[PDB]
Amino acid sequence: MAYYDALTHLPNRTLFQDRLHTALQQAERNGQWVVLMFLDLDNDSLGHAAGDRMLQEVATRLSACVSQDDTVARMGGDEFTLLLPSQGDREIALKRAIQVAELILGRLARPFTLEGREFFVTASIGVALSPQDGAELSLLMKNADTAMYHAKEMGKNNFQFYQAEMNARALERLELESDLRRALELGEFVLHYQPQFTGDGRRLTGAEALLRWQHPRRGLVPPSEFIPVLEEIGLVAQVGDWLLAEACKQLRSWHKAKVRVPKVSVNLSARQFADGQLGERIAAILYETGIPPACLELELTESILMSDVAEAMQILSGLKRLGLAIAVNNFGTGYSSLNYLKQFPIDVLKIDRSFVDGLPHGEQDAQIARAIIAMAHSLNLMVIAEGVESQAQLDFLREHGCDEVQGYLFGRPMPAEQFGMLYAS
Repeated sequence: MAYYDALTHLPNRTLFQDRLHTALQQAERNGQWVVLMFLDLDNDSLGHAAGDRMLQEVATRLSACVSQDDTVARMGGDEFTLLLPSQGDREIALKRAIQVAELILGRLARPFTLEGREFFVTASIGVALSPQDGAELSLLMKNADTAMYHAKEMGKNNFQFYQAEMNARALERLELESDLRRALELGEFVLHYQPQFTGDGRRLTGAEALLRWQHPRRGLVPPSEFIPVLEEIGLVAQVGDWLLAEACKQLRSWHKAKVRVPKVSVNLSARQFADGQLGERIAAILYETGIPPACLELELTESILMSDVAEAMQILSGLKRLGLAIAVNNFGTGYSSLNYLKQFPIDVLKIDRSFVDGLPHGEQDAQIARAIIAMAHSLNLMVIAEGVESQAQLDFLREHGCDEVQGYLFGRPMPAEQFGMLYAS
């Protein structure tokens, strides 16, 4: 009438089925996703302590690999199973499965000492995802077992998803994460510049710096592809640091040659905003280049400000103490969330394109914008809109008081030289 495994203190086929079924019904109601993992480890001879003892160690390792709502179990022999339930969507479930899989492989890569000597262990994993690889327990298990057998016949110390989609995906992510790793050391990062104009569109008020990746096989990569991954792994600080140096050194270069760009706007991410050396670095750059901090505008999202308000207060304070302007961006609206930015030392409000896309044919968008502009004005903030495509948008914005503007109606982002030439005087 057993419920768990004696040897490993891990649940057993009966309970992992009850919890899998349970999590599947749960995922069926709450419309969520479920990660099922099958693990095979690869007693003789002379091995019956190792089988007893190795299995235990592997179970200890497996437990320390996945989250508590998650479940590690054993289904006889060398074979273990994992359950990662309550996943929001296919994306985060895929990612979670990846992380769990390759940590397990790295854990099990660790030596085992049993009968006084070291021994290594191979493990092959197959991963199936509900409700896609099966809305049902037995089907999902058949398919996870299948994926494990493919992973197995393919080699040792590897994992494979049931769907080829996920494998190709994972591989691509690995390639991206590796090439990204080389890029900065190599020097494959270049800065493009989209210019900012007055609400009317006459005089130039600045230049937004945009990070670009000049990959010699992929040419220039789409930021939407590499920027997330870049920030997802701890690389976004050194790069962001090079960036800053380059942008300041450009403004200074620009001003001293053929171009008057009164300021440059650089956007920051979660990590490099919370990077404790941001001030020591920015002050050092501002020092070396020789440009007034007012000519450097830093840009943030609300998601970044409101993730940790208490921290944001201190970083933003320490940054304003330099003399530079703070810009804030994107999501709402959601108006006294304007109230919420009142509590900060901000100088600039920046309207995301998702608001301008409805201008001025979408009346709600037209009026929502108009609200944003007025209330941002009330807090003495500068308002600039992004994604100005048509004259119909530009006209509206200028006729309603949007101080600055930027977008594609004025052209595409470009290198610094061509920038300095396209707005030389």
